[PDB]
Amino acid sequence: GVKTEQEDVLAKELEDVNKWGLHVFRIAELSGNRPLTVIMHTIFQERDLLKTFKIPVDTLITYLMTLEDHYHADVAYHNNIHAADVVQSTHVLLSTPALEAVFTDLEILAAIFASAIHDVDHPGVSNQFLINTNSELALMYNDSSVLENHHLAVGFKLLQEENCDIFQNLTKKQRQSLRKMVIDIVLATDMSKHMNLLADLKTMVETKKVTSSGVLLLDNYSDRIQVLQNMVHCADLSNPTKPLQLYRQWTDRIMEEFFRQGDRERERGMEISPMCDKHNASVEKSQVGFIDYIVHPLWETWADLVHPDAQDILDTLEDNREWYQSTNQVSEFISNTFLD
Ligand SMILES: COc1ccc(Cc2ccc(NC(N)=O)cc2)c(F)c1-c1cccc([N+](=O)[O-])c1
Ligand SMILES: [Mg+2]
Ligand SMILES: [Zn+2]
Repeated sequence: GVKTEQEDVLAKELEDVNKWGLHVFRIAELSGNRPLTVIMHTIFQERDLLKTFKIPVDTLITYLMTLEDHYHADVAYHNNIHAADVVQSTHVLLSTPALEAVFTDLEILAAIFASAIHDVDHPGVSNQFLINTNSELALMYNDSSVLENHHLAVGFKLLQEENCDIFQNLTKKQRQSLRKMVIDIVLATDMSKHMNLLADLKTMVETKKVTSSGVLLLDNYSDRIQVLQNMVHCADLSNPTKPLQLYRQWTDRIMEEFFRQGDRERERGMEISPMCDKHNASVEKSQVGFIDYIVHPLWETWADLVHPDAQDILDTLEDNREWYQSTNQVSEFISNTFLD
């Protein structure tokens, strides 16, 4: 029962698991490309989720590895590292002072689990791409939140593989509640629901009410689920709020994925999607537009909801924005992607 040097170096990096700016990419390298499994495992022990839900450890490790295995190793952005990142970011948002003792363990389990399965089996192309190209996934889900429905379905389906049912001991009451919450969360990661998600969050802020000493007050399922929906969505759009070296790597990875889709559209003789033309693109103008028009409005509203816990995160966002600034198709990307 004595760790290797590599297991120890990994163990020391995982001491940053509660910190914004976790070196997530190095955890990927140190675990043998198992960032989702070790981060999920660490977070479950930390939060004591194995004892509360009577999840066998062997079953939990088998599920996490199976789930991770269905993330595509050949996709540059929407892979197990992005999965691990969203999970860990959500875990840090969950721990914020203003939300101390607000959420139940089941709710916590839903948010974390949902973050884990939220992009599983992503082919690295968009919903609209899948729809126009007439893919099976599009036909399967009647052109509605195609990828997002597929992520949920695969995530839940993998519970049935050998020794993978990590919810085998929950009651039906818990399982139905977990399921509905997990579905509501993952479906709300459809980017085209962003303005509707932002509108609700704004309303929640304008009318916000607080309990004894600082803590937020959520009185009904709707308000409770809307915060969790926005929490994971914030985690999904968190790259620009991280330290720059991390942010820069995600930008590289997303653009490679985007150009690869553009390459496939051009091959086919299709109209190339906004920001997917490698010969005609400004990464730098895009990201400034990304922050000004989508990322900053979201995270400012989140910062207002949980004031003042997110100021450092929001400072980092503003700093990174100024860095990129000092370096039409952007408009079209934002309209097509974040509007319904
Ligand atoms: C660091 O850069 C990003 C990080 C995450 C997302 C969220 C996202 C992910 C996948 C899709 N997938 C689709 N549509 O297929 C859509 C949105 C982004 F969008 C960008 C990004 C990239 C280029 C231009 C713009 N911009 O102009 O705002 C934003
Ligand atoms: Mg998604
Ligand atoms: Zn995602």
